[PDB]
Amino acid sequence: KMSECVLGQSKRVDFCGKGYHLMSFPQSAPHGVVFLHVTYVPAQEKNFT
Amino acid sequence: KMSECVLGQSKRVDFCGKGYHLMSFPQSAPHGVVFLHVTYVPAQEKNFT
Ligand SMILES: *[C@@H]1O[C@H](CO)[C@@H](O[C@@H]2O[C@H](CO)[C@@H](O)[C@H](O)[C@H]2NC(C)=O)[C@H](O)[C@H]1NC(C)=O
Ligand SMILES: *[C@@H]1O[C@H](CO)[C@@H](O[C@@H]2O[C@H](CO)[C@@H](O)[C@H](O)[C@H]2NC(C)=O)[C@H](O)[C@H]1NC(C)=O
Repeated sequence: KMSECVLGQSKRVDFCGKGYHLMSFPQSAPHGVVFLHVTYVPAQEKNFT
Repeated sequence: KMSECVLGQSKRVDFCGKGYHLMSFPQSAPHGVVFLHVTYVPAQEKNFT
């Protein structure tokens, strides 16, 4: 995830958060790592022919 | 990796070597496999407005 979510933009569904992946920022934790996933989510659909 | 690095071109970051993946060639090793990763690396940048 560090390489594919933070050092690039992924197309893998659900791999880098929910929505269309834009970017990620790492944060450190005591024995691990926390990823902040930024995604694009569409809203307010309308009907068309 | 045999499927995704050798039988195709991957966009996965750092999965098929360092740089932009072009192609890979397998070699047999005793009890293992060796991947020769061919990558594209840019060089000699200039700055512009
Ligand atoms: C697009 O049109 C359809 C109907 O063709 C709308 O469907 C409605 O759906 C609600 C539930 O969400 C039902 O209670 C209504 O009875 C439906 N209407 C009809 C006329 O069947 C749908 O809501 C429309 N989509 C948008 C985004 O407005
Ligand atoms: C593009 O311009 C930037 C400055 O805007 C260059 O960075 C400077 O590089 C010199 C030489 O290494 C350093 O002494 C300066 O401290 C740098 N400035 C800053 C603000 O970091 C950069 O090297 C230029 N790129 C190229 C290819 O020439």
